[PDB]
Amino acid sequence: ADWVTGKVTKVQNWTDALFSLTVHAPVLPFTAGQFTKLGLEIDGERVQRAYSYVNSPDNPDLEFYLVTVVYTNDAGEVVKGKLSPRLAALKPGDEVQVVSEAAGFFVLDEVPHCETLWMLATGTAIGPYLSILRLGKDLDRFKNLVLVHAARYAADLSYLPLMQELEKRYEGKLRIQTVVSRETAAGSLTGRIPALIESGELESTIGLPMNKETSHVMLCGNPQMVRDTQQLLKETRQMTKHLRRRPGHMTAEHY
Ligand SMILES: Cc1cc2nc3c(=O)[nH]c(=O)nc-3n(C[C@H](O)[C@H](O)[C@H](O)COP(=O)(O)OP(=O)(O)OC[C@H]3O[C@@H](n4cnc5c(N)ncnc54)[C@H](O)[C@@H]3O)c2cc1C
Ligand SMILES: NC(=O)c1ccc[n+]([C@@H]2O[C@H](COP(=O)([O-])OP(=O)(O)OC[C@H]3O[C@@H](n4cnc5c(N)ncnc54)[C@H](OP(=O)(O)O)[C@@H]3O)[C@@H](O)[C@H]2O)c1
Ligand SMILES: [Zn+2]
Ligand SMILES: [Zn+2]
Ligand SMILES: [Zn+2]
Ligand SMILES: [Zn+2]
Ligand SMILES: [Zn+2]
Ligand SMILES: [Zn+2]
Repeated sequence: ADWVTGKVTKVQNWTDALFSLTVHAPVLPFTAGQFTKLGLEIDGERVQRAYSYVNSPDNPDLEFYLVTVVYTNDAGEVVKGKLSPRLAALKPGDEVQVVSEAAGFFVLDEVPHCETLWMLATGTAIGPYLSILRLGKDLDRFKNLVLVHAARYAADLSYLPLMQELEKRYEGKLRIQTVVSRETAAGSLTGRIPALIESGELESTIGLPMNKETSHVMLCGNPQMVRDTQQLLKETRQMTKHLRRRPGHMTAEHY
């Protein structure tokens, strides 16, 4: 891993907690769905975390979709994460450290032939799919594309305008769906992805089945969502985890 100096060119504050950074950095070409590392000097030490590219690999304007992390530590204190709020405080012109070579296997080349490719994401994890769909390479292999974005509230569906523009571009091949867990909102299904798969509601709304005979499922995001969806698909649909030596029906990347 080689660190290069990047320059923030744009900061888009979708909500109080959700933001996308546009960066100029001399990174190497990458495969859509891959991630790199962003770094900032905090108390004299470089602090680094992984962030997925949201931009098509053919676009030199690097885009990152992030959330300022908040958690309850072991002492019972409610605290912010180390790097995310520092990334949220960057302004155009500010420097950010970027790893030149991308990493990751959450890519189309790892996806076998299928009728329907399901792209399921929570929160900021819609990013890799947007990189894949914007580029449009190798989607000819799949008859149907389903992009599902789950978040807590409708206001958190930051890329809904891009999803709508991608739906128009794909002329019916791409089906889009938003999911909201903490409210009811017009145009969105209410709940969590595993429960909506199990109840048959997601498939009924989309108009396509999710089964081992026709589908490949990509999972990105919340580690509990990834773990719960993989357990449901294995237990109830006999869909196996795709691992380095054992191919399968599910490709996962937790954040
Ligand atoms: C391959 C990969 C790709 C990723 N891509 C992105 C991306 O594109 N966009 C993005 O926003 N994040 C992404 N992440 C997460 C990212 O790398 C950071 O973990 C995140 O920004 C928090 O780092 P931090 O320094 O702010 O928090 P830290 O100081 O590291 O605190 C993390 C603590 O809070 C918990 N935690 C971490 N994330 C969350 C969360 N989202 N919700 C609740 N608790 C959490 C951890 O379990 C840990 O206990 C990705 C992670 C991986 C593994
Ligand atoms: N400061 C703020 O106002 C603010 C706002 C948003 C986020 N944050 C911080 O950002 C972080 C994560 O935020 P996020 O909302 O982007 O991502 P997230 O917590 O992963 O939630 C995204 C979606 O995933 C769902 N989910 C959670 N566990 C699941 C499981 N086991 N199975 C299926 N779906 C599951 C959530 O449902 P549920 O509704 O059931 O959780 C929600 O619909 C946290 O650190 C949070 O505290 C802060
Ligand atoms: Zn520049
Ligand atoms: Zn540019
Ligand atoms: Zn702990
Ligand atoms: Zn190298
Ligand atoms: Zn076919
Ligand atoms: Zn081709």
